[PDB]
Amino acid sequence: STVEITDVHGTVTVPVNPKNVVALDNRTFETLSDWGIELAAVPKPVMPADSPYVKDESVQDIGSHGEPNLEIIAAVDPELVIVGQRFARFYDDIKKLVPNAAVIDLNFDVSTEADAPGENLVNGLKDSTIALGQIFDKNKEAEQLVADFDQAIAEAKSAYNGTDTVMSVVVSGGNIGFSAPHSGRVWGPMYEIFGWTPALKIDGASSDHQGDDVSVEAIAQSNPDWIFVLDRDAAVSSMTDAVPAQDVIDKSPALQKTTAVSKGQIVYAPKDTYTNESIQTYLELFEELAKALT
Ligand SMILES: O=C(N[C@@H](CO)C(=O)O)c1cccc(O)c1O
Ligand SMILES: O=C(N[C@@H](CO)C(=O)O)c1cccc(O)c1O
Ligand SMILES: [Cl-]
Ligand SMILES: [Cl-]
Ligand SMILES: [Fe+3]
Repeated sequence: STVEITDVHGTVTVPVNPKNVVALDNRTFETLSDWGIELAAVPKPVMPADSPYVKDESVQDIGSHGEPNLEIIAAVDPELVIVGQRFARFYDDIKKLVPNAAVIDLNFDVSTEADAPGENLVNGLKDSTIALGQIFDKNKEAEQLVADFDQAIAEAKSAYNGTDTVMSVVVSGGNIGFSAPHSGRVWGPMYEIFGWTPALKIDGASSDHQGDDVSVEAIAQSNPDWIFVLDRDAAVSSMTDAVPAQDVIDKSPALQKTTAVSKGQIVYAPKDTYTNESIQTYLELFEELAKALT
């Protein structure tokens, strides 16, 4: 049997329980692994080191997103390619390489070009989960994930008091970058989901994966009630000299006098978030936000 899968580009016929799947979407690897889906190839350098697919010698390695070996996709001859986040720019190239595969694009827009990044994130993760449940005959598991996600969102919304200000940062290489409202990496769309009041707004905000450049003193002058921290380098397997984000924040002099540090109102996203921006990661993050903000 087959199913008609609608993505941002159109609708494509996908075999149910397809063969020789290539998966390229950081947001859905953990779902596929939890469901026991066999994969033919994945881009191992962009994935969490602990992923079972990374550790499996029988899963071929497409390589990094900067320098991929897309020819392996043709050699695998897949029935399905799952494109997402870091491989979105290769969607047209992949369709040309494997014109007989169903190629689905599960990248949704959380960039500065999105007018609704919060809804794109929430509906995008739900849509990706539902589509994969249809393709892999995991509809009950997909429904449960979506229901758990909706409930986690509701609890984290209820926990936020509506007045505390929020500073969101990406720590990389010892630097504290700004994750701007709306478009900031990981945290940006969450401002829209939860209605967080920003501690700081800057000109020229972007989606820079390292955050936008801001001085520590500018962050400190905004005196946030909360600092929410993405540890970029902790998630990346090839970054072996990494300084944990907790150490960077704890020893940043200008931040010490902020209300956030003074009250211990700092939340760190899970270690693998940067390479695993998935429902499963956000169930953990939203549970921790709900506990902290209450
Ligand atoms: O090496 C990475 N990026 C380099 C190119 O932007 C860098 O110099 O940081 C890198 C690795 C895994 C995953 C990433 O999103 C990533 O940006
Ligand atoms: O395309 C990506 N990175 C390249 C362009 O900025 C790069 O040069 O690393 C890319 C896409 C989504 C998410 C990322 O962290 C990422 O590094
Ligand atoms: Cl089709
Ligand atoms: Cl901003
Ligand atoms: Fe990146």
